[PDB]
Amino acid sequence: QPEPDMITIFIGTWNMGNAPPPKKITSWFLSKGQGKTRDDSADYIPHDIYVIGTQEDPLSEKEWLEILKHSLQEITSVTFKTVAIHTLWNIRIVVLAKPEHENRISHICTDNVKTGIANTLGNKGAVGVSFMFNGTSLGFVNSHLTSGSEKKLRRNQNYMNILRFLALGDKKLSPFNITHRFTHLFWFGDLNYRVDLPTWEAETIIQKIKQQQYADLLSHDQLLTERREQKVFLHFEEEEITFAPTYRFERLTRDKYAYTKQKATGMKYNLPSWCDRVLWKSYPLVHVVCQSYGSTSDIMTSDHSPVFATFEAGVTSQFVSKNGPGTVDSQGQIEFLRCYATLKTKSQTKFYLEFHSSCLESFVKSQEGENEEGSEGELVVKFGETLPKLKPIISDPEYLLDQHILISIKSSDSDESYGEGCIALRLEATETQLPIYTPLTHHGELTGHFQGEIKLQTSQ
Ligand SMILES: CC(=O)c1cccc(NC(=O)N2CCOCC2)c1
Repeated sequence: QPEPDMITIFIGTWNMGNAPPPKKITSWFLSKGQGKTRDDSADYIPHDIYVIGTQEDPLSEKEWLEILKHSLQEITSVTFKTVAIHTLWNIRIVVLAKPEHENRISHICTDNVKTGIANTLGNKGAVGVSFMFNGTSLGFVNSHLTSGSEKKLRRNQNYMNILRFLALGDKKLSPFNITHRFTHLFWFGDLNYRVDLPTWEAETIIQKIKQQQYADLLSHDQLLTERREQKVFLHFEEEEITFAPTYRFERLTRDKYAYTKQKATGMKYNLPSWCDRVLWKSYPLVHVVCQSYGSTSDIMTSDHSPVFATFEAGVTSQFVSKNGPGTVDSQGQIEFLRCYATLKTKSQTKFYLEFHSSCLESFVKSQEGENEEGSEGELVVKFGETLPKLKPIISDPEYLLDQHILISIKSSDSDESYGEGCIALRLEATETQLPIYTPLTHHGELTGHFQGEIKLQTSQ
């Protein structure tokens, strides 16, 4: 029975509004309703992994697991295995997989982050799950960010706290936050970003939604605008939104948006908004294709509609050779030529690099680089031809060309990372000098760039 080189992943996010779900929620797992929907001809084909994020979830873990498993069994005639479930307050993540994957899944991690301080600490935050699927690392984050149209900056702060403090994936990757630890990272939830238009335009907005004319609304969506200005979710992707705003509905219909200020809303307007989102970030040159992104039309217990997204995602096998794992394969090497980091820092310490990769027995520290002044104020750290030759565990090009090198640039004075990035080994050529490049981030904000050349030797 061969190992897969692709899987499909279902991501669901639903703010349940503290209400039990209706008896049938299968449309959610089938990607049926509005937006980019799944073809009917696929309805019986199970996804490999289903990741369900809820917010304002009033159910016990047991109650929700029973509904989810019975839903999937009805659709697919497959009894899914529970990979992980984790709850913070009323924020929950469930991971289910086909039974055939049980012995492909390992290193399961769960964590949560509570956002805010005092007043603002007690119901918002995130839960997450990570695991290995054969040779591929997968991370999943369900966040419920701060509400309210005038709190986009708070949401952005909530995002940075979650990606700094959520402890998922390989703890040996110590310089790297969750935005660098996984082959594929999916981040979803009630992100709570709003359509920033004047209150007086509420009925105009509703009109536009009835005509399925979303362009002049999406141009004011705070998540799209904040992302464009590099304030949040830097280097993440989102599929085009082609479904109506998923908030705020009158319960038990979808015919009405309930936007007017009420005591129950803290006297805040809730203009129709795309609160409920799925984003992702995958390592460079790894296959990831969104095959659905939409909302259900027939699940009406909440003031939010469920959102679905599905993905084709490239995966690799758990590779064994005669040599690695357990030794190096002298027929393999990774060399770096003419490399330099450009950093936004005003500081003047020496810097060194760390190279981390599951193709190495352990991480590699470089010598200190040579600091120069850039012509526009910048710090340029030159490594020239000084970087160590990296010794992969396996030389087979079928393995090595699918790997990635994480790079941290660290202060000699403090050993703190000033920037993290990732280089793909999916090169156009081996035994050939080729340009490489990554942006560098720290706490998910841009801090610089790393560029140079690579020369990869495989056994072929
Ligand atoms: C740089 C930047 O972030 C940017 C800039 C312009 C447009 C978009 N569009 C999206 O992000 N979309 C399309 C609509 O539905 C969600 C995803 C993004």
